[PDB]
Amino acid sequence: GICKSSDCIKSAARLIQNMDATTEPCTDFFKYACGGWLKRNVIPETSSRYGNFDILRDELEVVLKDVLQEPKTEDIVAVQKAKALYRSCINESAIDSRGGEPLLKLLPDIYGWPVATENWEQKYGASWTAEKAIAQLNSKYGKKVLINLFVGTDDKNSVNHVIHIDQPRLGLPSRDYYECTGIYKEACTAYVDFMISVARLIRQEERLPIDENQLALEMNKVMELEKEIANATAKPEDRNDPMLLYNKMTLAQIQNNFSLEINGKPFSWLNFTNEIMSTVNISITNEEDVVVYAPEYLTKLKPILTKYSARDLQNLMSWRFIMDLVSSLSRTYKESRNAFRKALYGTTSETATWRRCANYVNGNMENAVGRLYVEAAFAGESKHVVEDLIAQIREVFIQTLDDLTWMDAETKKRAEEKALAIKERIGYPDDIVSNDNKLNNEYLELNYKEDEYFENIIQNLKFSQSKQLKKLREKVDKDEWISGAAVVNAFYSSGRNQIVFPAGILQPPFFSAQQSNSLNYGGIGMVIGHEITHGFDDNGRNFNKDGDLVDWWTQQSASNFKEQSQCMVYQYGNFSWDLAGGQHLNGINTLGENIADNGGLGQAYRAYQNYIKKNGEEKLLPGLDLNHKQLFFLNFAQVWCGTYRPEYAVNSIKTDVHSPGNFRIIGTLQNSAEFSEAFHCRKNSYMNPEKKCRVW
Ligand SMILES: O=C(O)CCC(=O)N[C@@H](CC(=O)O)Cc1ccc(-c2cccc(Cl)c2)cc1
Ligand SMILES: *[C@@H]1O[C@H](CO)[C@@H](O)[C@H](O)[C@H]1NC(C)=O
Ligand SMILES: *[C@@H]1O[C@H](CO)[C@@H](O)[C@H](O)[C@H]1NC(C)=O
Ligand SMILES: *[C@@H]1O[C@H](CO)[C@@H](O)[C@H](O)[C@H]1NC(C)=O
Ligand SMILES: *[C@@H]1O[C@H](CO)[C@@H](O)[C@H](O)[C@H]1NC(C)=O
Ligand SMILES: [Zn+2]
Repeated sequence: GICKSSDCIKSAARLIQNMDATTEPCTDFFKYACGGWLKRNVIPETSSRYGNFDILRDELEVVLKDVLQEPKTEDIVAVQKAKALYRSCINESAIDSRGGEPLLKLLPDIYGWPVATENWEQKYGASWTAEKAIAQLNSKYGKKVLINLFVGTDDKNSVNHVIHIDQPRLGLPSRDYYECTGIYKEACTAYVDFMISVARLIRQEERLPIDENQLALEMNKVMELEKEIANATAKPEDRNDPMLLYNKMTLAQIQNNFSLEINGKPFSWLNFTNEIMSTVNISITNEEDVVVYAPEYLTKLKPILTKYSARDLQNLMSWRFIMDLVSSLSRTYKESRNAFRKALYGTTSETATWRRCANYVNGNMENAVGRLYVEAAFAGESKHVVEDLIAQIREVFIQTLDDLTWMDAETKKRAEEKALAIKERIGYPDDIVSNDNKLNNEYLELNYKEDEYFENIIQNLKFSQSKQLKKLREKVDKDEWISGAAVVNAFYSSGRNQIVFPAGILQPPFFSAQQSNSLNYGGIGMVIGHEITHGFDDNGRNFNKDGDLVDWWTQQSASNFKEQSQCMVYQYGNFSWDLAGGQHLNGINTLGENIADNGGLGQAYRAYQNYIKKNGEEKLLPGLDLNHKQLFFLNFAQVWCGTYRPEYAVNSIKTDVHSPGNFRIIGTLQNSAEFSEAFHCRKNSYMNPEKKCRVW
């Protein structure tokens, strides 16, 4: 009664090798599931995090290398363009021989970098306004500094786009880093040294004098400016109510309630919008509707932006771009980032060039590279099997609603509408395989020179930003996939109410028509549940079946929802993480993900119970004295075998909306009565707390 296929053997070995059978399952299921893997693996010098999930991403990269590095007769123009981009990217001896010159040529188009220009005021002062400086970085290069302006889907009207105004991102990973004490100190030091070093390299190249004390003073000014911007931005916890974030206005209204004075100007929102929007032949009047995500921030900016000169601001604005571009230049410029990378990620070296190149071209040519990938790696048959899993799990979710005693009947019915309404996307869009010419047309405006990597990425910057801006007066495309196919991940989009499962994720350990179904439900099954559940988390529940941000909850049901979910805030907020210096997770920032992990697990396990009930028990696995209910949980846990560099734990605990893997595994299993039964856990054993959190 034992499976002895080749596939069963591979499943078995992997499970056996990862686990540590000498830990007790009810003490620490993560150790039990992953202890073997932990004992045996070291984090590569180039990874900030390592583990089964990252290995999957590393192996996907290998496939990409194989499909990009070799020209073939039969290659369509779209594919040709992608391989050309790749070749430009991996030719380091061409890149190296150009030193910093490509960047130098670019510098005047952004109003220079004051610290590395002499007589900056003389050269740029008369013609410099915030409106145009900021606009330039935004419209031409996709770089958002100080004020973030973008075109995106209207939250309250999902068939349309609108302009958005939000707070910008920071050079360091989060606002927390800007306190610059304790765990953040080295990052602040590296950050300022990084600026110093780049300005010193550019000064050496242009043949200009170098006063070291001037560099220190000017760059620390940059940090002091960015420290004040960091302080002005809203915490992620004060941004997670999508209802309270959305503030539709007019540029008219915005000029009153949110005035600024920069270099004693003062600022013109209307000038600013047309500077950006003119980049694609669309002009704007005070009529225009504008969604404002950071009203408090704009207010907090007024007293700050009056204190700094054009030279002070341009120093930061430029640095924030330059920062991004430095790895794209010569070896000399590449080194300047070393300490900065180490302080944020813990990595002592950059990842292989071919790897960064594969990721770069994937990210800029997702349909072309997705096509190459799926032809090389993805079954295609898998698609129907996964389709049926989604139906089973969509089903379960709907049924679970009727056992929700805390939700009223009208809210129950409206939840069911959205569930039936969820659109799924599996593997890849067929277009990319079956319609060569359409794929060719997508990349029509792109022309890459093979020995001009930098010009290539600059061209890529403009093309992306142009595509995005030109959408303002356009209706949201329905058939558009929110991810390329060569991705090891999955997605839910509230704005389309759709779930996405790329080819990249439809492989072991998540999925294989050739692995036990206990593994399949435990893996991709859980992920399906996780993504359906996103439709209904602290964020998704605010969005209806059509992706529009409308309240469809009765006071009571919503209010009860918040009670149930308060449990998980406290559960996860009380996990504390050794790797991150004993800091505790943010139970609010990670709430949505934690809700989705917990929901997903229940649905996937109930679907597997349904499957056993409809089909009977599956053949056992050789070497493993576990039944299939236990195997479901094992595989489920081993998705997250892995570990973090302390540097990157410090980072991710402030920036990741997911809890760290160990804690996702602990948190979900602790809340699962079903887990403790499968594993026969003593009450109040660590894996089996008395209080259990439940929402879906
Ligand atoms: O790699 C990263 O940094 C994040 C990966 C990441 O979570 N992606 C998700 C994208 C998202 O959030 O919908 C898709 C996803 C992947 C794995 C799991 C899973 C599997 C087994 C057990 C548990 Cl407790 C969770 C749940 C969701
Ligand atoms: C890299 O650099 C230059 C491009 O002009 C040239 O000498 C050489 O052919 C290139 N090498 C490769 C492998 O592309
Ligand atoms: C940060 O912002 C708050 C509110 O505007 C204020 O109490 C304080 O002045 C700011 N702190 C620093 C160090 O700039
Ligand atoms: C914005 O203002 C400047 C002067 O401050 C002016 O020269 C320019 O025409 C305006 N830009 C746009 C895009 O209307
Ligand atoms: C930890 O749990 C307690 C009791 O549930 C709760 O009152 C407290 O706020 C939690 N702490 C965090 C940081 O979430
Ligand atoms: Zn998620």
